[PDB]
Amino acid sequence: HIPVMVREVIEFLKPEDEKIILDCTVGEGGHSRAILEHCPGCRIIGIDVDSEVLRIAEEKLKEFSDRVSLFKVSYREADFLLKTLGIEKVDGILMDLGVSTYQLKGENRGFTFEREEPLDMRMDLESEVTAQKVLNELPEEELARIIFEYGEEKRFARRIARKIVENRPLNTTLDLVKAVREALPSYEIRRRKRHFATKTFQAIRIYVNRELENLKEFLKKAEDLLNPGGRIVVISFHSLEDRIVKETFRNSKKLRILTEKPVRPSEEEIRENPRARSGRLRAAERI
Ligand SMILES: C[S@@+](CC[C@H](N)C(=O)[O-])C[C@H]1O[C@@H](n2cnc3c(N)ncnc32)[C@H](O)[C@@H]1O
Repeated sequence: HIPVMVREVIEFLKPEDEKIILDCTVGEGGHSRAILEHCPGCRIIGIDVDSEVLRIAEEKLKEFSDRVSLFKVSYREADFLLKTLGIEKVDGILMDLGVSTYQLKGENRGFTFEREEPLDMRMDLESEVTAQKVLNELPEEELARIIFEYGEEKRFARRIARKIVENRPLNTTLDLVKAVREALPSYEIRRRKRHFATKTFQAIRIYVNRELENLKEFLKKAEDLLNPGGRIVVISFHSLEDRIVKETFRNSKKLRILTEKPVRPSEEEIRENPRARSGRLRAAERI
């Protein structure tokens, strides 16, 4: 995986001198490595809920092991993790939402619709709920709500939910693709820019990982973890996600928005990492 919009992350996070940075979604360690290379005196507390990517990050960040520490914990519990480390506040907070390319291409958890894999989609394999259980057992009306809300399928959510039910029991990513294909007319599939199953897969993933609920709850209080002048930078890839960030930054009384308009990748930043496409970066400062 290649770090998305690393230049803008560094620009807004302002890692310098001996700042302490909380990387809420360390993943394979891409952004963290860039920060450590850019700032020799900084310290990073990196967290993720996926132990498999933390293994990757620990090896990738080897050369900086004395200045970065990794932990398996949800950012919703970052406040107490910091306390157990003797840290009350940090100078920077970074969040890169979504899925790591390794999670997409190498974990065999069915995050992707491109190859046949089990319907798992858990970022934390220790959690109980799987995409398979959700798809095979949730009431049809709830599936419709999820696809409409998290998938943003504003016209076909009910029909996609109906096809999922008609295709039960589902077992692989290809079974889900089949359900979505049967729900969308040929002209609609062709009309779309991204693969037609993209939104439905996203909706199930977000539900399984409580991605929007976690983000909303964390961002409400994130400001309390920042030292004066501290920076919080978030990269979203979902309109509903970006809206939550935008709104949270706006409604905060302790944060001064630094990006009225979302910072987007340059056509070139897109090449250096096609994952950057759909990426919207927002930043704010503790005042
Ligand atoms: C797009 S990836 C991060 C990529 C990373 N910035 C890089 O440069 O390698 C998003 C990450 O957030 C993690 N994640 C998801 N929910 C989380 C949560 N509640 N707390 C912490 N990490 C979480 C995922 O497991 C995934 O590793």
